[PDB]
Amino acid sequence: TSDIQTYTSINKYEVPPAYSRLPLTFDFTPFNNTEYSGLDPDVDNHYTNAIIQLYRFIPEMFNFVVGCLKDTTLLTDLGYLFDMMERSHGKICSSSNFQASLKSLTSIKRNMPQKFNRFLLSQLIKEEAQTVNHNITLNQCFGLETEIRTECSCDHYDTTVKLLPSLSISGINQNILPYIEYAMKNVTQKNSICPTCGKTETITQECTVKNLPSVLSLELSLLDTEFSNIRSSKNWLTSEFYGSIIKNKAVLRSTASELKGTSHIFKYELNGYVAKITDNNNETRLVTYVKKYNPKENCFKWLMFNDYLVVEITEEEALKMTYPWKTPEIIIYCDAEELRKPFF
Ligand SMILES: [Zn+2]
Repeated sequence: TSDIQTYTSINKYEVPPAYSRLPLTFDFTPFNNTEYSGLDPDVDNHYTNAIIQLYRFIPEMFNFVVGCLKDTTLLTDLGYLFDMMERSHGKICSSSNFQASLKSLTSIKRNMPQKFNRFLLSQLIKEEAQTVNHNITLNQCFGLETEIRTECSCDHYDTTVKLLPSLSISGINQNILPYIEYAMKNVTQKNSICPTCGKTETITQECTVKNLPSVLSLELSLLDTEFSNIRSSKNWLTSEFYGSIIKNKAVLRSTASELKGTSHIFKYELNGYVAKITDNNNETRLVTYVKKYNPKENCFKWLMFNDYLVVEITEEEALKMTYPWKTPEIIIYCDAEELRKPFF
């Protein structure tokens, strides 16, 4: 017999109590002894709660969103929500209102967490645009400047530059750094019909991310076979790394000095991630790992959120990818200095 907040087991195949499917939702205090609020799972699309928690713990993000309340829209709803979650004392909060706003805009399936992540960021960034203020903060925080050049025979496929708020990660050909590097610079081929010519042709496209934004939001979009190689790789989920734009390419390394012939080096730290838990029943759910700075003790602590259960955990557990019941879904890296700023 174990307390529900027990978050390890001996055998890697047994889902520990803290990760289990919690009772339907009335006291939740036995599930949470922290000062951080969990979310009521009795809402539509309750898997979005894991992603709401994730963003709630990005300082640049929290602070900007709650700041808007001092100026209707699911930005401001997210504002009210974040604010309730901070000042509530670990008391449960509801994403009810936020869910409503989302709906108005008319089992965890493959890609749905990633799809919701892209939608949410894009939607927040667009609303941020709707203020005649400027009012760029989210755009500049998450914005990946992505250039697509096309080698083609017909001279049409004009180069495009779009600002994307997240980076989609697919397989390469071990740790996470080369995956991110590949997503930020790659050359691919595909069959295509030219919108201008109508010619069908194999085109070659070079996709280049131009900048290293202060928040990198990663959507893992891998095959389950690729996930099996991730679990076998110890230390796949790198906790911190250094990046630089070197010769029009993003280069990412574990240490700063591995970065050569570049004049500006940026440090990133893992802030949090959302993971899918798969039960023995094959029942499925999202949890959230986050890292929060305690500037008095000059250290970070790691928290795991499972709906309304919240438990402080070791960094070892927080970075462990080897559990067959665990799959990373969405990962956030954050400028190391930003990560230490206070939540207002
Ligand atoms: Zn053409």
